[PDB]
Amino acid sequence: QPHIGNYRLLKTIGKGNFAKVKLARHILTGREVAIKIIDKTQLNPTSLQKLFREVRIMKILNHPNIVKLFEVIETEKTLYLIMEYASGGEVFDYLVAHGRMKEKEARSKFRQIVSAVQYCHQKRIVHRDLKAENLLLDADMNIKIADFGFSNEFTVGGKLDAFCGAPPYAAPELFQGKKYDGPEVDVWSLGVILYTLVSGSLPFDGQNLKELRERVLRGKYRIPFYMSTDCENLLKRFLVLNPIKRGTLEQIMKDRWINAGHEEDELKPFVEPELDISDQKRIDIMVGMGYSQEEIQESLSKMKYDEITATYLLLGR
Amino acid sequence: QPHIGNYRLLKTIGKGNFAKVKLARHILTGREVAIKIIDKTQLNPTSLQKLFREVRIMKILNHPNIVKLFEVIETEKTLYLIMEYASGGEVFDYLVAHGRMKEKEARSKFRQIVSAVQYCHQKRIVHRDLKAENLLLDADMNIKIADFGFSNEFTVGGKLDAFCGAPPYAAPELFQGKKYDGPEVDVWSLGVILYTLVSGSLPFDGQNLKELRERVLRGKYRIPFYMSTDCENLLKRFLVLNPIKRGTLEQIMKDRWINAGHEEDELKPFVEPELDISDQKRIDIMVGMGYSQEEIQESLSKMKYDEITATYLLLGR
Repeated sequence: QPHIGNYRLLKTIGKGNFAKVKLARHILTGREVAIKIIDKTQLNPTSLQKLFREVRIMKILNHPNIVKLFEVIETEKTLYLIMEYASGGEVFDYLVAHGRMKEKEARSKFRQIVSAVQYCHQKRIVHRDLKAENLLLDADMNIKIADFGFSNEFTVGGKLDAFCGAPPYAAPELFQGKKYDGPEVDVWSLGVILYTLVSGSLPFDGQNLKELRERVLRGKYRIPFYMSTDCENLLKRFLVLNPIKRGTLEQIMKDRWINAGHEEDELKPFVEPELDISDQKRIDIMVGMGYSQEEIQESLSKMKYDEITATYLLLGR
Repeated sequence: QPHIGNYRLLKTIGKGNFAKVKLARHILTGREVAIKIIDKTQLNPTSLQKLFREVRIMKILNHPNIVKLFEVIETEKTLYLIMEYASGGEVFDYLVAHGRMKEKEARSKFRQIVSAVQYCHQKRIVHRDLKAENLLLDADMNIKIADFGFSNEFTVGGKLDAFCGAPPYAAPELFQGKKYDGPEVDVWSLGVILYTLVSGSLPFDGQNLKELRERVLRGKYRIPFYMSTDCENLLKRFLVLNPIKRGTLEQIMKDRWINAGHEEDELKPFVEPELDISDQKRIDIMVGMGYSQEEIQESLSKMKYDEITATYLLLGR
């Protein structure tokens, strides 16, 4: 237990029903990572297949504002997912500690959040369960979205995180008896998030579910005097009771407030860079570590998420 | 060492936003009690009125399976509510620790739960917010319903945890956008509770709000092989999606399973007996302690909830 694969395991930073998360250090590059450790012997067949599908989703989410998977290590009883470590905690906890962000700083965070979520939506991944645990900060105050489209069953907080933390962010369709599944649901949640960044508090709240419900269905929220008119007008594009009338993220990216100070740099859909698996400076380093040319090209081209692809990625950070 | 009125204060057992709960011992009788301590100076005028309304509610609920108020002490700054202490913890935690109850045991607790809740409803007190914390066990495994009809504002809960434990017991009308204020809501929650007593498990679960909401709206739940036909039939009378068709408590009390083994003893609405405030044996002990008959007769006959009425009640326990 002091090591797994090419990682020295350090402090346990969370423990849940079916998973633990440890901080760790990659031995070959010296980088810090977070390792999620899932006990497979405690999962039935359905839960086991959900896990693997979700691992496949983590492999295809590659965006500077979404927690990146670096490596998978699997044994008959345990699954280890070696992940990017975001050391800055939850955005909402930051807001409770430091109060509201001025509009300039809220804008630089909200541009990152809209880009990351739109990017998921474009690949047909919708979360429908946004809560404070999903929005993290790294050491440089960049947004890192965690566990997006990744079941609570495999998290440290488990179901309780959703029941305790999801209602304030739930779209009004949750209490209207019909579907709850398209991207429009996450668009409502992102309006709630914008409101928290600019005010430091929740637009809808109550002492019990019935009261929270009332406020969410009514759709009315306080606009403080310090909030610009342009921010107020953006909130109106997210917080619409009729999901059909709600704005889409690709449209909302053209909003005046969103692009203030970005006259020459308008927000638009993220486009993945072409993945460079042929950087010779890093390949030469890996050859120096004892991998062969041929092993490196095979693990990179088949994108194996093994010792090699992780070392290549971590050498690039 | 520390005391308030006739009570030696022992350990702190709950720490909430506006309220603390301490175990205490009544020094004249040696009986243990739980004291809710509310600091008035942190409340504004309206919630202060709320608190007092809620004290007036505790004063008229007198049922053997509802936490009883013994005394009120009030200073300039602080309100002390001296309450019955239920030392056996929450029923859901007992089921988690010990597994399901056999039908005969489940039936004895459920008859207590149904009698207590129908009694509240008759006095027009509806909770609509049932959670595991509401159902406690005393040292003899009798049910003690706590905080029923009272705001989460004054419970230990803890501020931001108000939504944690409600969704699994919530009636489907919450998610359909329908009125959520009548006794029918608590009837659905008592079906959830029956199911937990006999199976050890919740009937509707999910890993997030969306999945839980979808099980609740669909209304279907697993019947384990060991559950009797009569228990399954009783469940069908509570877990009815349509709140008008849903059975009422007065009708349900007549059910075959509720009454098995109670031939000469059909469950029916609680009738509070006349309080015997004329027990000369207790009156004599109290005169010995320093009280006078005359003043004893005054506090009891006017039910003042002062040190006399508490001592008289505690002596009968």
